[PDB]
Amino acid sequence: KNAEKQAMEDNKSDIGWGSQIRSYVLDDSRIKDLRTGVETRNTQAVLDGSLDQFIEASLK
RNA sequence: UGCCCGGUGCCGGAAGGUCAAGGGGAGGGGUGCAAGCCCCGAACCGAAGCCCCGGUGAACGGCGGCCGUAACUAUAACGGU
Ligand SMILES: [Mg+2]
Ligand SMILES: [Mg+2]
Ligand SMILES: [Mg+2]
Ligand SMILES: [Mg+2]
Ligand SMILES: [Mg+2]
Ligand SMILES: [Mg+2]
Ligand SMILES: [Mg+2]
Ligand SMILES: [Mg+2]
Ligand SMILES: [Mg+2]
Ligand SMILES: [Mg+2]
Ligand SMILES: [Mg+2]
Ligand SMILES: [Mg+2]
Ligand SMILES: [Mg+2]
Ligand SMILES: [Mg+2]
Ligand SMILES: [Mg+2]
Ligand SMILES: [Mg+2]
Ligand SMILES: [Mg+2]
Ligand SMILES: [Mg+2]
Ligand SMILES: [Mg+2]
Ligand SMILES: [Mg+2]
Ligand SMILES: [Mg+2]
Repeated sequence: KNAEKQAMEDNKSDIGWGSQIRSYVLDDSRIKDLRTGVETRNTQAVLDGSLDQFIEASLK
């Protein structure tokens, strides 16, 4: 079980520079999902929970 | 060649507590007609030892447990008890 866990951990990104999926450039009000990829402009509405947008389009 | 002198040992301590014989003799008893004779007997004085106060490990010896915590993981330098 631990062996399968370490397989996950070492295959689990790094939370680092250039390892990412979103911009919250709140200095020009975008939140971009670089993967499908959409561009909502109503930023502090995403933090409210409008994730449906990205999710529904990211399930392709 | 570390840390622990609380227990044991040894060392030191004219205080204090306890402490035997002995000293003392408040008081009581037996007997005698009596002087007397004889027997218990409190306070208090009275050593070492022990208690008590310290020291001492190349003296006898003894040198822990639980819980949480770091780059998604393991561990825990760190903390709590
Ligand atoms: Mg607001
Ligand atoms: Mg000792
Ligand atoms: Mg000792
Ligand atoms: Mg000590
Ligand atoms: Mg012994
Ligand atoms: Mg002595
Ligand atoms: Mg004195
Ligand atoms: Mg004395
Ligand atoms: Mg006497
Ligand atoms: Mg006497
Ligand atoms: Mg006498
Ligand atoms: Mg008398
Ligand atoms: Mg009589
Ligand atoms: Mg008489
Ligand atoms: Mg003495
Ligand atoms: Mg030693
Ligand atoms: Mg020595
Ligand atoms: Mg011992
Ligand atoms: Mg020894
Ligand atoms: Mg952790
Ligand atoms: Mg973690």
